[PDB]
Amino acid sequence: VEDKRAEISEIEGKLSTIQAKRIKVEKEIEAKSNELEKVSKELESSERELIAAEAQREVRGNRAAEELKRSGIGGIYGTLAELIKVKDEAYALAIEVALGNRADNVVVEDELVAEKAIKYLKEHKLGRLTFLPLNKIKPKHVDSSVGLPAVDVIEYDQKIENAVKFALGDTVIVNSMEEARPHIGKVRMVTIEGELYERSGAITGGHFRARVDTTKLREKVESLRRRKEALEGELNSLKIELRSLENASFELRIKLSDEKKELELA
Amino acid sequence: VVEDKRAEISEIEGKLSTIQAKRIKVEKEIEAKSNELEKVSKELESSERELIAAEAQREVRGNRAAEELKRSGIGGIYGTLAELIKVKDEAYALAIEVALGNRADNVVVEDELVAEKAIKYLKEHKLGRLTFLPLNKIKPKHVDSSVGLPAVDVIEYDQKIENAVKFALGDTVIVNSMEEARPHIGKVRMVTIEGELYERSGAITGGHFLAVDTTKLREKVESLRRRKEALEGELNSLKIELRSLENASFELRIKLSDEKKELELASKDL
Repeated sequence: VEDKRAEISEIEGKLSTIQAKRIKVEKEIEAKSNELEKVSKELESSERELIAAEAQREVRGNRAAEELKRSGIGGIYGTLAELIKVKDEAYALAIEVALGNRADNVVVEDELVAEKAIKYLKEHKLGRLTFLPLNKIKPKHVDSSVGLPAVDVIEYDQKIENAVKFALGDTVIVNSMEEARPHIGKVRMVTIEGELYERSGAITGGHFRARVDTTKLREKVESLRRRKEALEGELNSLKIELRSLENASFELRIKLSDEKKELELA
Repeated sequence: VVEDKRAEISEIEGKLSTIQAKRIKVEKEIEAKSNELEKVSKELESSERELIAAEAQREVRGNRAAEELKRSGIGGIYGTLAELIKVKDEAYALAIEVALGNRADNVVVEDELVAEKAIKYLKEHKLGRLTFLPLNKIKPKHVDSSVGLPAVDVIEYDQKIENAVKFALGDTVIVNSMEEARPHIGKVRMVTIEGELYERSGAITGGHFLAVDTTKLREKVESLRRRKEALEGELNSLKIELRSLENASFELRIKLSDEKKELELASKDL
């Protein structure tokens, strides 16, 4: 008996350490699983954005030129969306409208440059795409002075002159639809809020949701996926060791009782 | 007596076995939920990522903004050209598809008044940008020289919107191959059956080559998002029971130890 005491002392001392090593874990677990919920939440968030902006560059044919600049041809200067820079903040929207689908056309030197640019497309299943042969592009010029010409508020290389005078040549920038009425139908004009009134009577309008900008997201998405995968791994091995502790505790607990009875006997 | 407490011990151990039996059942059942849940999660993501891309390509083209314009109540909207135009003879469609492109996502309306009320609605809800065709002010296009097969000859459409249709392909002619339009490149709007386009502005466009599955796809996702709730919920409830049973067996094991002890006090005595 006087020796049976130093037997139950160690045991409990070990079970105490267990309940100790247990809490020490639940803290981590509670901390990990928590930080994960946050990272996964910001992951699905930026996960959407990536797929979105990318899904667009397909329909818009943007990812096509990116993978088209990976080939050798003399004559290719890329799309207008890249070769034109608007001034400061003000007309961004306006000019984006005056171009819209035209800001995806790829400029080339001669018709032969385009004919072979297409082959790369049909020989790789990439999709349709528009090209502008500098030696054939018929530029457009402004006659009547109504609003500040959309061409006078941009900065483009002087070699791709005709290509821009074609996409924005007869395009003007006006303030409100009221300043346009006097000429709607005569001159091609777009308002600052995005309201294009084509000389053909066609009207374009609407406000989207705009929030390289893509490459950055890929970097951020990869980062999160890494953080995620790591956490899941850790957070999982802990939940394992946790039970490892719990099973031992249940097992340790049974042993103590089987002895507590023994002492009573003695 | 000693045999009385002994026959009472077997009564508990008999139950303890049952708990451990059902516990096994739970374990198995739970393992079956995880595997399936893990499978649903897969299809969900694999299929949900498509909506993020589909619903994104509906904004680019404007297909979404259009549909939203149907549940507006702004009488005057008639729809998309692509919806109002159809090709009578097949294998001649690829040409027209190319002859349209962006122009195909155009919405036909009565007048510029519907145009405004449509644009204002689009802005008020940031649905997107869209180009309208006011049949009231649209200016049709024609073809003087017959250097090929007119685009309008292989098309069917309600004579009531003839203007908008002649607006997109009014000056467009369908030819056979590249070397068939050369004599008139940048002179007339060419569109080879192969799938090419030679605008009068010298601009050349060509390449490779329904958006109606987004509705059926949004459903399949709404389904998986609903099926995951089921599986994910059923698991936490079963896992909860599994824990309850484990608490029970424990409760018995200590009791069984005490029962075991009394017989050793009844075996050392008797």
